[PDB]
Amino acid sequence: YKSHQLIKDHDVKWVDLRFTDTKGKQQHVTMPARDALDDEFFEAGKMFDGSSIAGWKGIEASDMILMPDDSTAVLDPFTEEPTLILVCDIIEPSTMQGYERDPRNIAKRAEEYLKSTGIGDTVFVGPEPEFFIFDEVKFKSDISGSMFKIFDHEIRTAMCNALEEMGLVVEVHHHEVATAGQNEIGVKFNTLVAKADEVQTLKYCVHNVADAYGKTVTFMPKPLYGDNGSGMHVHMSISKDGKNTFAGEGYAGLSETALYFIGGIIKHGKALNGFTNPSTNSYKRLVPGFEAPVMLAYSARNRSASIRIPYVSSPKARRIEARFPDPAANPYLAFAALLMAGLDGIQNKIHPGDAADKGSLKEALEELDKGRAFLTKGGVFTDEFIDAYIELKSEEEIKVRTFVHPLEYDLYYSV
Amino acid sequence: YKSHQLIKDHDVKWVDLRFTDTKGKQQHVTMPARDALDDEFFEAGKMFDGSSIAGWKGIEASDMILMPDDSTAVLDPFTEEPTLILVCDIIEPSTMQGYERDPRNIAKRAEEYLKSTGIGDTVFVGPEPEFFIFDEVKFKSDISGSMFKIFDHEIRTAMCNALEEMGLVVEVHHHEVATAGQNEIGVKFNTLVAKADEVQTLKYCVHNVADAYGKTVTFMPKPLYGDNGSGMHVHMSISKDGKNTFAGEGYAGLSETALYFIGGIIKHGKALNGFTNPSTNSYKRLVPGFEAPVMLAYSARNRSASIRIPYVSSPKARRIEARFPDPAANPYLAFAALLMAGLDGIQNKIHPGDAADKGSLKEALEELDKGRAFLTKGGVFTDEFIDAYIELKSEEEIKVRTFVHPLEYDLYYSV
Amino acid sequence: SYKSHQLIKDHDVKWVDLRFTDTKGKQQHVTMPARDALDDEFFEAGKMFDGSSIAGWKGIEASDMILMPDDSTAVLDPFTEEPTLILVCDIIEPSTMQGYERDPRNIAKRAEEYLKSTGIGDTVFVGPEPEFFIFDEVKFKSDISGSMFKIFSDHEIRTAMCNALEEMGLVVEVHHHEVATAGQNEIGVKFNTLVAKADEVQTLKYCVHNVADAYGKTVTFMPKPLYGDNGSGMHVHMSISKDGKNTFAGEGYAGLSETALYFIGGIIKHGKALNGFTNPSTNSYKRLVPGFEAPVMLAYSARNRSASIRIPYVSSPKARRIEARFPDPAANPYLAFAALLMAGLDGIQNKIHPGDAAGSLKEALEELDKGRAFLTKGGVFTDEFIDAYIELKSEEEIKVRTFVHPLEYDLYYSV
Amino acid sequence: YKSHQLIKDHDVKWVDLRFTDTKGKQQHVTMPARDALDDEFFEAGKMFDGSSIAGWKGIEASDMILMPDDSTAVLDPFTEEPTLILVCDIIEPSTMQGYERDPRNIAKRAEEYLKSTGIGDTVFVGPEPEFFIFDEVKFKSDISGSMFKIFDHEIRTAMCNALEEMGLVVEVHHHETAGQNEIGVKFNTLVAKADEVQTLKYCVHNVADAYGKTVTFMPKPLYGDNGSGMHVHMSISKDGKNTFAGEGYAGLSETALYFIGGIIKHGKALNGFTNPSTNSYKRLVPGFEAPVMLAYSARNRSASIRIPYVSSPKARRIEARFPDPAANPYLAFAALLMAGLDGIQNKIHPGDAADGSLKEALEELDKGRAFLTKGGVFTDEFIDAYIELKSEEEIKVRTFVHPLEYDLYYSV
Repeated sequence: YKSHQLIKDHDVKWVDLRFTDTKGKQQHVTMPARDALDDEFFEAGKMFDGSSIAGWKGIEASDMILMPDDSTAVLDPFTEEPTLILVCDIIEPSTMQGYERDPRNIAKRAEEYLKSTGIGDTVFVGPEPEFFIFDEVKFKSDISGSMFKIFDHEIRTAMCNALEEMGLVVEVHHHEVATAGQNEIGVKFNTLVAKADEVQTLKYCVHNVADAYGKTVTFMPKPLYGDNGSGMHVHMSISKDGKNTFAGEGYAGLSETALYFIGGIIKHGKALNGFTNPSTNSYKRLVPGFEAPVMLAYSARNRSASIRIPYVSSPKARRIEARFPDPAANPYLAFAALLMAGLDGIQNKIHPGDAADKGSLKEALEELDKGRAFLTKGGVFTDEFIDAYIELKSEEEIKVRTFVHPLEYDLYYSV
Repeated sequence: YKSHQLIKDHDVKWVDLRFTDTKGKQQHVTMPARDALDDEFFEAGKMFDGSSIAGWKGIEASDMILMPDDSTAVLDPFTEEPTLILVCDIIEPSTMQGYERDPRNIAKRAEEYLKSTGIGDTVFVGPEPEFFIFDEVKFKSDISGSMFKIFDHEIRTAMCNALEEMGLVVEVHHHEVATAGQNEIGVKFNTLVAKADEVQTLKYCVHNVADAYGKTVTFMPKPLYGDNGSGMHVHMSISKDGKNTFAGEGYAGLSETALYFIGGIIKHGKALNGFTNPSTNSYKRLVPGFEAPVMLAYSARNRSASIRIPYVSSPKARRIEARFPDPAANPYLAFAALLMAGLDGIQNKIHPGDAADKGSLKEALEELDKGRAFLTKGGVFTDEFIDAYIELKSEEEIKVRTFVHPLEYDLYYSV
Repeated sequence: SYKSHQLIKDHDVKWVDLRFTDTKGKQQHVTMPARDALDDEFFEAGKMFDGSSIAGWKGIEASDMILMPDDSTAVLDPFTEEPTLILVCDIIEPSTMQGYERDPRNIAKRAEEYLKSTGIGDTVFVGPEPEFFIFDEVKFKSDISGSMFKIFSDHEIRTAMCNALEEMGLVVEVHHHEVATAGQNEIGVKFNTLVAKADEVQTLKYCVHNVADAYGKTVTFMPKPLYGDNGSGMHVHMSISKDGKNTFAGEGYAGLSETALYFIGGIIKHGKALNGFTNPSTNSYKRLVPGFEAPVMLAYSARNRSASIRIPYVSSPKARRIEARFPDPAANPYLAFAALLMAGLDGIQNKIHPGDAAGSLKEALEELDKGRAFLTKGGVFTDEFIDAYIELKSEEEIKVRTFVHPLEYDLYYSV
Repeated sequence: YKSHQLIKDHDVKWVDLRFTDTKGKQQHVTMPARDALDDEFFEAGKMFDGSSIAGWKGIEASDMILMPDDSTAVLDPFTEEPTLILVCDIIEPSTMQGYERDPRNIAKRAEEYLKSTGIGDTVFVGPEPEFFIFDEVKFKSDISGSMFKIFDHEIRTAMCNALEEMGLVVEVHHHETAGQNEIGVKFNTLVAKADEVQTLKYCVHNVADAYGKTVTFMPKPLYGDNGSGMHVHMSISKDGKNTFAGEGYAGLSETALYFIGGIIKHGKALNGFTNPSTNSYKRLVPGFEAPVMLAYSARNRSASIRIPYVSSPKARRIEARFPDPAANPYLAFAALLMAGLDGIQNKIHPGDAADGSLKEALEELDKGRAFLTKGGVFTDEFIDAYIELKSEEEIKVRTFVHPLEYDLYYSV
């Protein structure tokens, strides 16, 4: 176990276990390093009580065990004392299986289902998140009124260095390509679960580094009204014994398997928004007059299409690019939903039609409720989890819809 | 490759790839030094998306590749960490040729056309840009009103030192020769593309040094109403197997080839203003009662002519000096347009006439739209690029023409 | 998923060092630059190697062999000036990608696999106790003119040795000092499995030699360096475990089970042949003489000191084991342990009853030659290797037997 | 140019031009850095007089120009002051052509001839030269008598570090018997590999001298121990395809078989260039690793040509065992390549896989010079000069009086 060598080498004091909740926040706990020296630590885990977390309120969450994943052990750069960072999963003590409401468990089950189906062996995915940097931000809401107000190589190199030390392979750093204050950091693709963990670590590192310089950084889909929005493209492909199953001959060198994948994604697009755009702010984006994709179609050149086929000289690098997702989406759930939607299309050989050439959160939730059929396919998802998620998001939707806004005062106060 | 040697020597951390857009501004991206070691970098390039840039709104622009030019690799003096600067071109991955709307590609095509025509083997060009230095400057525009307001060996030595480290060859450094706050720095002439790149680097270095010393510097053609303007004289000549093809006998020892060159430039002068004077501010300079030229004529003594023949010790150094251009002009496009006009003059053997002895942006664009014929010879320019440029420059003219001005309030508010 | 990757990354190791043991029992080593080890294919393909010059491997095969590193053994060298990574290696025939016919480590691994297949048990636990001598200086010489050997004869050095072993990664338990005679020493180390313990013995020898040389003294492991003093030995404690249960533990003489009794009976029956592997030196039989601590009679006892097999008293059944007394440090660890294990397994399988509780190298080799039957059983040993080994030892046997010794000058010079 | 950049960065003071003579020793000349900055330097070279060198004793050698090769510029680690090192070719002022007696020119012409022939596109060569390390050595010879007498990780790491600073890609360091060492270096093309061999020898000598020991590459320094050879792995590539790879004995193609057959047929003559020393024939005797039989096999040790096992078809190569470290690298590699090409062109069948003296070698080379002059890379003038040069050493060794004869015949 890599943790033993790391601890022995760098006399670590504290161990930081981390796990993501339903909403997509990394909860963490800390322990002294003494316990980790026992293999029984990795064979049994540690008692935990997650009943207080938003998505897990219930009888089951009152008793759970955390199982560390030694594959992810690293050292923390920021702490003033040697600290060992680990990711963990949640296991039910009664049955020793992964908890039903764990996004990481859901993603692993999705990978297992893909492996069992025999369509392919592995899946490679690369996201392209994006964020904004500001000097200061203020906001407030109260019965009496509301406010929100907003107010180079140094920090860019600092972020790149921090990511490198944390163990990610940077590739490019786009700066203010579209509008002021917008940045993007590319990272090499990887497998599903590993890539999700990498996204979590990237967000954490960016937040800390930006804070250290007195700035602020945000991943909101659209923080400014009359400016460009922030998206997260997703490049994806499937591999079978070293063969790019998507690579082939046809439109843009795609195979019928890839075409069926696209057709399935197109068919289930409406349901996917419940996971790839789980925010009211998200739908401020996806509006005509900006870079956002407005038309649900696939094309190789048209910019308005929601699915694109980037040019790759080598057939080994054929991939599908989905444009609609947003940073607010939970990585595990979004990737699993996309994979399931594609596999559904493949299983029925749904022809996607001609390549294109020349909404709201409430509606998305309603669509998902009816379209839940394919997600439960193979037992990866469960209706219990789906219902809990739907209720959890509906609460926020209602909260937003029932409030009053200063624009209303401007428009109607005098009348 | 020189880049490999430099990286190995100085353990460079970051690579800065730079290019220019249609407006003449330098955009750049950064990468970790790792990926540049393998020759595959120089054999394939890196993916890029230029759709956001002003003049590259075409759909095909969504997926461009950047091809570095190893001949220009240098080390950055300013950056704290070792950084390797390179210039790049834009290639279309579908075809594997330079993108149509790339000014550097246009300049290279112009050089190739000259070589193929065989009138000469190479062309040497030297520009003479000026600039102004101020302590502070403020400006603002809004529906409620508009505003603009203005407010030594050390800095000159610093600028010269920075240029030398960056790799240029300074020759002379003037200082307040005609008006307060004006300066110019001579630099050794060179070939077309190399000289354009040198001009870009010169602008960058001057800006950085002036900022570092707490001043401000501007290349605006005429920032002050009552004072002189900033011109950019251009000296040029053509060489064929070591022979100064312009060197000859007759008026000022000039050959008939050079005389036809002058005649062609005179004939197409009105069209060239669309490139040599691409800003409305440019035509504030071109007015009587000042250093600026007035008449479209050539003379070795008359300082009011727009073309001149400097005295030279030997025929080897015979060259033609054009006065009307301004610093705002894009180097690549201006040089290419001048070269093509001269070549057309030579081809048609247009007699320039007698040596002289004793407008507006809208008009220039209109004239260019009809005079486009010669620019398209040999496929150096394309009508789509010309039309896009014309529209892009026309938008600014419309914006400036429609807006109100404080002088109007001064003149007419009481009437 | 490799210790070596992390070690190299975290300690900027410059050099890698591959080690392997030959037939005689001496560790050969070869060095590499570190950069090559970072590729995963390194552990998949090994490195080409030519061992045809080694003593026991003289043959046609030995010209094309690959060293296959074992990542489990990676460590850092304490003694070297520059950071160096030590690895152990197996030998593979490129023809079949299988273990080499004559590799002691391969033989040991095959013996473990055969035990596992037999179904008698699951793992073997082995603990050796090699003694050794420390001296101030030693000289020796032999030539046609005569022969000579001469011997010239503390917390600090013992502490240094223990520290070095701890750094190299062993688990020390006790340090006996001059219990029986002046100059003799012993370091106890925790038991382990067969192959790992065999590797640990080699590391112990290396560390002891290096520390003794560093402090300016000399050290030896030979069975009997002095005529009047005691010899040195390797008591071997052995046990077999199945599903976490000590199979030897039971009700019987000294709390032994029928399995243990059959094991002992087999060892008793085959003891004559085992001497070929456990006592491979002529000097070994100088130790095995009456009147000292060495065993004489081939029997098993719980109290008698003359028996060659003992049943030490232990606190719990978990620790029940068998102690064999005759082996000596000159033996090759892999071959010795494998031979003992196979003899015991033959005893168990044939249900040989040991009875009731209480030579020369030439004869031992003859006995092994005629009794090889029980070693080839299961394919762990092969007649080709056995013949090669016998031929290798017979040369030394003859060379010692046919020489002229100084004592003969005392006895017969004047006769 | 690489040299301009290097000088500008490291404010170099001195340039050092190096070349090799017929016997293989490397001559050098120093120069102030001022003149290297001019571009006319690399276009005109420097005037030189080589008439005093062993193999070039002719009227022609009065006026020669050294043409530096920019591709080889490096920095010296051993010098106190920053020094640049460049390799040079020799050009006749009369015709601006390479000098006939320049081994580097011969090697380059051999490469060009291969390219013209159309059989392939490039050659890959890897040598494996061994050497010996000793503590002290003495030797003397005069009318009154003759005599000679002979008397770790740190040093090996030092040599590897020095080679890395030079820019060689080290791969492995074999150690042992009783003082024998080998350092593996990644293969390369012909001329570059020859230059790398020269630099390896130079660095090893300097590093050993620094620690105070001594190092020798002579093929057999001791009577009772092993010798030192230079196994040579060779391959030919065409359009990125290993032409040797194919179906057949040990996975060899007909081209490889013809190559082997040609080498076998012309092996007797090759000894002139591959073993150009009397001492080198003390090694070629039965009872040691040295091969005696002139045949090819994949298993037998005594065969002179071997087909090593390899993982992929790309790495298929031919190994020649007989060559010797005393050989001049350029001449040796060129001779091997020409023998192989003659074999391929004439389609000589090697046969079936198995399962002298310098005087004789020189006579055989003189007799069979034909295959070397084909294509015009070697010239009868150079071959005659080389034979003439080696015959003096042969005679001088043959006609001397040796101490062993005193033991055998003094009392007879």
